[PDB]
Amino acid sequence: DPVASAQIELIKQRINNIELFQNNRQAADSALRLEEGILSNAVNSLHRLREIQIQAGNPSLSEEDRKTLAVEAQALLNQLLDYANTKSYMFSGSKSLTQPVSLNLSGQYVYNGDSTQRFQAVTTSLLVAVNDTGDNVFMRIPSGNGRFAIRETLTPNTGTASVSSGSVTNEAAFVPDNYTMTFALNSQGNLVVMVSGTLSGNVIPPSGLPDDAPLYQEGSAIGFNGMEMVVSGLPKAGDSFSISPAKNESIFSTVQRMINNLNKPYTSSVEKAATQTENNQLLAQIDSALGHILSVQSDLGARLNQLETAEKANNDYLDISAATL
Repeated sequence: DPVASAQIELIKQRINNIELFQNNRQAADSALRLEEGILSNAVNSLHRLREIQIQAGNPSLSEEDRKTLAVEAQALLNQLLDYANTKSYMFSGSKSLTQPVSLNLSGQYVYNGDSTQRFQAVTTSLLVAVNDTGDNVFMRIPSGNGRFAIRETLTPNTGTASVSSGSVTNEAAFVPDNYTMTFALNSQGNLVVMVSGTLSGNVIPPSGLPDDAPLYQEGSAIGFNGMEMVVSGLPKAGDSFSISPAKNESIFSTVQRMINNLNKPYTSSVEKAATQTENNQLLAQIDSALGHILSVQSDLGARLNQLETAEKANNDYLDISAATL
């Protein structure tokens, strides 16, 4: 059977393609599996940091005991740096010999790599990303709740007010701006809430005028332009907060903020409320980090699943080739 011969040869040639891509398959497999192990170490570090942030938000924790948690925080920051600078550097893209994350003289951590992914050919027609890049994994994560950030203004607050991380509850109505939220005394002497924005002008109330503004209610939801957030405690006329859109920000920066927030004073009721708005932000930012690394793990696991699915196709072709021959 010149057909039988033809088959024999096609099996010869497909079998050789399988052998010729082994080094690569093994190569792609080790690299990915090794990355997973590092990413999972980062998740372990992040979880430990989350537990610190939850602990740090408890009002009945000493100032001294709170400060000492800052030391562990640093240990975990270092862990993350280590993982990010794992070695040829894993998370630096095409700049193999360049240390991806380093600390500049301003005090901010910066990324020295580039954003190029390497793709390994594991079959004639299949290409699989073999690495991730430091900018994507550790550096570009959204601040605040993921959509907007809340920080205390330059004029420091004198009350015990603090804000939750909030959320965008109505996307249709969402409007990005740099909002300022201020509390003021009414004409009748009561505490009222006001909100305005650079681009949007006066939001709550449109009037701008205190007498038109809604009374402050502790633990109540204040909402405007698609957003919604809860102020707690007793603010003082004059106190204010900035609500801004979310910056990209590295896991590292988040932990630095943690270290700084842990070192703030924490015995007086006013002092504690100062830390709280920020406590709520950092919890979000850790969860954003946690979620974010998970998505990189998920995509890494997808890339594995491309490669295992190819190996199955192989093992099935041998089983069928056997059957013929």
